Amino acid sequence: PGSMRLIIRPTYEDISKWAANHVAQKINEFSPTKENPFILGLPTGSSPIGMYKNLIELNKNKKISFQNVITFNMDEYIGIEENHPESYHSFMWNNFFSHIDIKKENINILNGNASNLKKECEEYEKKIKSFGGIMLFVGGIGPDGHIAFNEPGSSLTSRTRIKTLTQDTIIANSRFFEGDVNKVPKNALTVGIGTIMDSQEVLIIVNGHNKARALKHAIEKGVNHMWTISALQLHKNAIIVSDKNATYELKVGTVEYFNDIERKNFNNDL
Amino acid sequence: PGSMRLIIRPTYEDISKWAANHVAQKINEFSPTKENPFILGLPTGSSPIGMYKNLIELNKNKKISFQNVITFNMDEYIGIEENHPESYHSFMWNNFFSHIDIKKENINILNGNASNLKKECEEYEKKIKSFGGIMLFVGGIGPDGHIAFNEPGSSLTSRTRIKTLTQDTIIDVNKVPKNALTVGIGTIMDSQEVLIIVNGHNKARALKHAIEKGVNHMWTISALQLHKNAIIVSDKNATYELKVGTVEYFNDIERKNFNNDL
Amino acid sequence: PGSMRLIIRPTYEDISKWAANHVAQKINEFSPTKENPFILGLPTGSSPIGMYKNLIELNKNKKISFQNVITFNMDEYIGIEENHPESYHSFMWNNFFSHIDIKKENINILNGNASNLKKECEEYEKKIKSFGGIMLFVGGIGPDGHIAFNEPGSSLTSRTRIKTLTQDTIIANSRFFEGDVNKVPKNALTVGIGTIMDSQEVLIIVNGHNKARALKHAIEKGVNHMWTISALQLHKNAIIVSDKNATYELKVGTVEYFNDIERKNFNNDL
Amino acid sequence: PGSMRLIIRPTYEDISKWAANHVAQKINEFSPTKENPFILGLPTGSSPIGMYKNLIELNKNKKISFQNVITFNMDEYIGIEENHPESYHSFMWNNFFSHIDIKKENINILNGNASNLKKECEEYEKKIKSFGGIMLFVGGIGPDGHIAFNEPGSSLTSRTRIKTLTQDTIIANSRFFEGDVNKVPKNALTVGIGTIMDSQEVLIIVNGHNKARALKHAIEKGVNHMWTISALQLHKNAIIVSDKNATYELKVGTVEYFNDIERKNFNNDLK
Amino acid sequence: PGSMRLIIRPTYEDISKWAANHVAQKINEFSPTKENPFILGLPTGSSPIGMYKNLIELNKNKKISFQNVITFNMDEYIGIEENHPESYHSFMWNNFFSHIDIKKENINILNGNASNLKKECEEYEKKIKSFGGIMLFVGGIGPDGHIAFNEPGSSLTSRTRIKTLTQDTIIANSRFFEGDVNKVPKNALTVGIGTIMDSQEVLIIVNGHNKARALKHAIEKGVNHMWTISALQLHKNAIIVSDKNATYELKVGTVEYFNDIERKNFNNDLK
Amino acid sequence: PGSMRLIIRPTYEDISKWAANHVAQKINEFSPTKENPFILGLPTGSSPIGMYKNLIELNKNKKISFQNVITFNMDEYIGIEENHPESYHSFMWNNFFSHIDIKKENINILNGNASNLKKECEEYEKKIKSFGGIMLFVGGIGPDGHIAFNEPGSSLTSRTRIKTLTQDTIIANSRFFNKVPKNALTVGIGTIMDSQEVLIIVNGHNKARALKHAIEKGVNHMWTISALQLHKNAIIVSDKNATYELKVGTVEYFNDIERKNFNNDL
Repeated sequence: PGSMRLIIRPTYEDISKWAANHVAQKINEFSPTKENPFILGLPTGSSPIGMYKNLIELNKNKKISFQNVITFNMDEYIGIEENHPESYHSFMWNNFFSHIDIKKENINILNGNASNLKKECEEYEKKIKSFGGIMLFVGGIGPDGHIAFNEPGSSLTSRTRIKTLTQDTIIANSRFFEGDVNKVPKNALTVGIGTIMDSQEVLIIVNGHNKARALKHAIEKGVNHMWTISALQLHKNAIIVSDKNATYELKVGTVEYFNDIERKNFNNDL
Repeated sequence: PGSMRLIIRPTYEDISKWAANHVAQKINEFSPTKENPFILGLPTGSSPIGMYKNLIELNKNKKISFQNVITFNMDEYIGIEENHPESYHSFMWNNFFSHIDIKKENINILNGNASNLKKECEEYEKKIKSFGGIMLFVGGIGPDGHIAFNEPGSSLTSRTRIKTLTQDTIIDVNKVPKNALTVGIGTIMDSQEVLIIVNGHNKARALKHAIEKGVNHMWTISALQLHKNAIIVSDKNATYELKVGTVEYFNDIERKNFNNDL
Repeated sequence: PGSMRLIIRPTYEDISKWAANHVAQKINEFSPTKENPFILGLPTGSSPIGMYKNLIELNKNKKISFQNVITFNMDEYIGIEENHPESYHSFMWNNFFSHIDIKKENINILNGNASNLKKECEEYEKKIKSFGGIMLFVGGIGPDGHIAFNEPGSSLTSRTRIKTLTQDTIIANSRFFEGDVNKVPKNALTVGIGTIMDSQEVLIIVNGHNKARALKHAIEKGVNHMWTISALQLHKNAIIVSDKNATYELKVGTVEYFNDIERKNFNNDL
Repeated sequence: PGSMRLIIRPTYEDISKWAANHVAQKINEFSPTKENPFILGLPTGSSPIGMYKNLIELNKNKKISFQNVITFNMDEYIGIEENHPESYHSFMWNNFFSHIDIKKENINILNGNASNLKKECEEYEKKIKSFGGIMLFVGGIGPDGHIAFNEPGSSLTSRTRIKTLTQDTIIANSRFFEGDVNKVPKNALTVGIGTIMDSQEVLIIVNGHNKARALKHAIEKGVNHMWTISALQLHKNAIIVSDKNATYELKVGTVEYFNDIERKNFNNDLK
Repeated sequence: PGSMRLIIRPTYEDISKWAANHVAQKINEFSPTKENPFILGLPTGSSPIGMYKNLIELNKNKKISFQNVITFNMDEYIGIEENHPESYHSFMWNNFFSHIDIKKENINILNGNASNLKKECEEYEKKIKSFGGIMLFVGGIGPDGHIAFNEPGSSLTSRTRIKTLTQDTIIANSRFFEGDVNKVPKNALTVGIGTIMDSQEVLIIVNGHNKARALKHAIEKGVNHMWTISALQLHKNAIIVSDKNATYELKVGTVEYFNDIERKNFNNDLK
Repeated sequence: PGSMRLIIRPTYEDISKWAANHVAQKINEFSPTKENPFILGLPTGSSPIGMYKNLIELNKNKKISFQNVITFNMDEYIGIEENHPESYHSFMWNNFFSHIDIKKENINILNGNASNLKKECEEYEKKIKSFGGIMLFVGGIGPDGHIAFNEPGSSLTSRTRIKTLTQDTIIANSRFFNKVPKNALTVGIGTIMDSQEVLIIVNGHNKARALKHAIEKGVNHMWTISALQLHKNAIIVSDKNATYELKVGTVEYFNDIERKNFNNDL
């Protein structure tokens, strides 16, 4: 249309469908091959689950193939067995990779057990750039505007790196490790805001009242390292899909403005 | 001076004369030849009308020549007849290019009738570079802080592209063209120097976001905080939402700049 | 830890010590030689005085050597005699360089008496790059958020350049030219914001109630050319060290957030 | 429902009708007599014209009578001829009082031609109190949050007083004096913010994008003398009716919150 | 010390103890009699439970007596049976009144099953006034700054009245009614903001991160009807007791400022 | 004009002169006699010194007489000798009362050595009312918006009362001196706002942020001066430096009110 895009739909399910379709459409138009595959960045968390389910379905109905899609994931804990049910390796396999025609060797996830964690990070960044860069990175946001383990105060140009988890993250993630703060791994490897920003296109899925304040900071306020999602304002091709509830802190006029862009870009004759 | 400059003058006429003189000063100082021409970016709309009248008047009175000035315009509607009175081509010729010693071939305006619109955008960006960049781009802003078709939410580093008009810009209504070609915020930012003319009470809130508030994609003009050499010239009405201290601060810079012994 | 760090200590003496120890720590671990020297950016003003005093003592107790350290300063006045007691050449020699085992040909300060000032600036930028860039730039901020002569409205990507001084700077600096505003040199040469941002690591020292507002704009408010320190939000490796008094306009939760990062860092097992 | 209400509708026509019906309802439920009349405060300006037209039709169609309604207007200019079309006296007669079954002696308007203007104001306040206060005051707001001639900087507790008009108000109101800025009277008599707040109930009509910023400062921002409308936060029984356009600066959540109050209020199983 | 006070302690347990002690100290110093009773206003919700526990202990230990204490509670649901486990009548008996030496006839709770609900509210305000006003009113606040059922948009000078509950109140209280929003009574009677602020003294208990935004809007931001607690800024004798977690949105300087007020208050050579 | 006024003049000396003439103007227009005296409330601190010097000059030039002016001051320290050079009594005497034809018995200052301090505050309130109220109260503000001892967090409707000083006031007033009096008696914001009219003098860059909160921001107990938004008849007089945090449009708005108030034909 000519600007950052905000797509507002009523429910979590509707945004999940819009997103899955959008990912399918980008890959299908690209038409990957063994020689020129599609490079896809993916999130974990509750946010992308509906999208994952919809993509599995489209794949079953042969509306999309992952044979020539190469994936990079955002992050993984340091010092967790790949087979631990709460590892992000397991999250991805059980929620997505097991159910689609993806090639095991096309899957890239940070190795939180590497001997040299600093090199593992540098190598991930090299691998991404060896493929020409991520074509589409899909992500989600936290209530404080974080993406991945890029927590408030993360540099707006940060790269893949070691991350010690702050108290808020250990608390929030503690529910996956039997309510026990002592059982959440202390550290993680994570792509940076800069890494994500290097993508040719960025899609963010946001839902619920608890992300409303953050969506306000992403959209309407100035670029600010306390709300690292605000970095997206600098990206050339970014899209945020939000449910109605995550818009409660936006101004009426902002919603109308982005609603009209979608209507006008529908009837544009191009 | 080594910082942004905000030039405040009592009226629309004062800022028109000031901006005309600045363009005229920049071009004379550089002394353009057929071999080394001056590369100038230009706006449309009502804001620069005054400037254009003054520039015409200085061209009659032999204070400047446009013989070796290459110009680039920001935009054009897609599908409109080039010679349609409402086209950007027509705006430029009728209000400026018809009254000055400019050469037809040194004029660059986007062709919204190109067979491939994307390539037209690509070539336009390639053309600017083939001259080694705009030297001075002059612009205006909307009350929502937009610069031409780079509207709120435009990427604070976008390039020349097809832009679909928002219903607000559309308002007959079904006669207006649905799409435009436009340079990007990044295209403008590439310029060696950027001058923005702002006038009137309705631009005051935009000016405040441009100057005092943080870099924000809802106010396109705020991308200028990141440019190395930006000047804003504003009349008094457009300053009504600035702090007294901001005004005194930028006024002092002007006096100290005037008296720096350089 | 993988974010901006804010180190808060009770007094100006504590941060002075903290900063000296940090500088010493980075030089000692790099272990510079004649072929591989450490590149150090430095500030003037009263901010770093305590740090300089501590670095001097550490040098006397042989806990650090400046023999293979190359320094670049932020600024100098245009048209002041090098040996004038108020020049920044004199500031640096008298408060610091006179007192450490630094080699004189390793010291770089902008020459405000150079025939072609625009070229002096270009050359200073070229000299920094000839060494491969500044490895640690230490800076201080003004009550209005300025660093060095990058005053409000300095471009957030500014380079080394001629700068005309504003009244507030002339008035403030007039104390050192016997309270006469007219004895203050009118222009200076200064490194830009981008120049400081090019450094691998930036450390900012902040003290006192009259910097509280500026620290707030630096840490909590969006990137903004009126508060040029806010540009550090975009830096990959920035640390701010502050006394308690300069934190008064931050939120309680902000201080606790950055205090927790520090404690986690210490307890991450890395 | 025991809170402020904000009633949002698509257009100026919708809110005008809604406001007319609300007024009709309060009057009909009160059921006034000569001994016990209904006391109604009214504004001028363009905001209430729709409401006035609707109130005339309701009157013609026997759904409301004004026989026992006593009115007090907000303001009148000083030194304008009572019978000149540009006066608030004439505005009220031409747009409203001429077309309804009101009794002439029950109409109250500030006398901008009184010998002692200060005493005129004091008498106005006493006359309001003499009837037991205003039961419903209808007002509008300006783009800067002003009500009547209570311009930004007016005391949040102001009473009826002499008011010297600012250039901004003269420019705006010149639309009512053939665009001639020098035809606008320099001074006005006006009820105060306090006077308005003494009303049992207040109804405010707001429309258009150019009032959006004012509505935000009325609803979402703190009590502030630069936005005199914000004073209603202190009123016991305030209603604002707004078209959609005037809501553009409110948070989505604010609209959703007041919409839900209307929904809950109607479905609350009470009388 | 002549200003609002903000007492910051580490935990909920500390503030509960501080609040209980402060109530006992006020009642003991007044030293009430049958002829001259202490008039005490009280909240429900989880906030005051700590305080209630402490007061019961103090009472058993004869460190405070409720024999000549008249109480008024904030609110009660409409159309709930007094015996219902989740009524406020029961909350108060079960968590407080059953365990102390209070006289049953000295206990005043709004009657949500009254035939004329308006008269009930009116009679509640009259009764408060018949005793010369509330001497100390204790309250808490919600995450949106509400107090009692004085939800956002409630008038800053509101009195006792029927309140239709909004979506977020219904959702938050659904946890006490089988997690089913359709079981939560739709309406309540509630004292107003004006009713609370009529008290000689107001003591507010705040705890937890989820109250941090509201406390900031209470302490630092302008008087604003969307954060009804901010009205305390106009009260002459207001105290807030907060745990450390509820202070996360306040400025470092605000916390230091009120902490210093407490040290200087303690060390002032007056009592 | 029927709104608050903001009078802006270039310098401290200009606003002191403006404030002095405004006080002489209100007094002279009232034309006080012993039977109907003029009731005046007054400030201390550095702010009004200029105004006090100008009113002394006006008094010697026979342009005003204080014979039938009853004054009330805002505060006084608890447990200081009135004769102490740093007491509020001594400040007023030495900076104003000694130099003008005021009657000694027409002068009111809180007695910080009263045996019952609370009764002293109540009695001060009663005395103000006994005269039928203050007709004009002159005040100043601090950088944090405080009005004398009515400091951040004071009730926007506070009355005369005992006030315990903060560390900042004990520190800032240790130059004028641990031997600082820890408490003071002070009139309240509510007390000041009972006046028929209030004039506030604001000077210097360090009060610019306070002036912004007074005028453009909502009523807020952290900025005591904002309470004036509720007063029926408030005037602020300010030099240019203290307007630095106001919007251009606010300055031009109030300047136009000052122009229209001159040219109104009333």
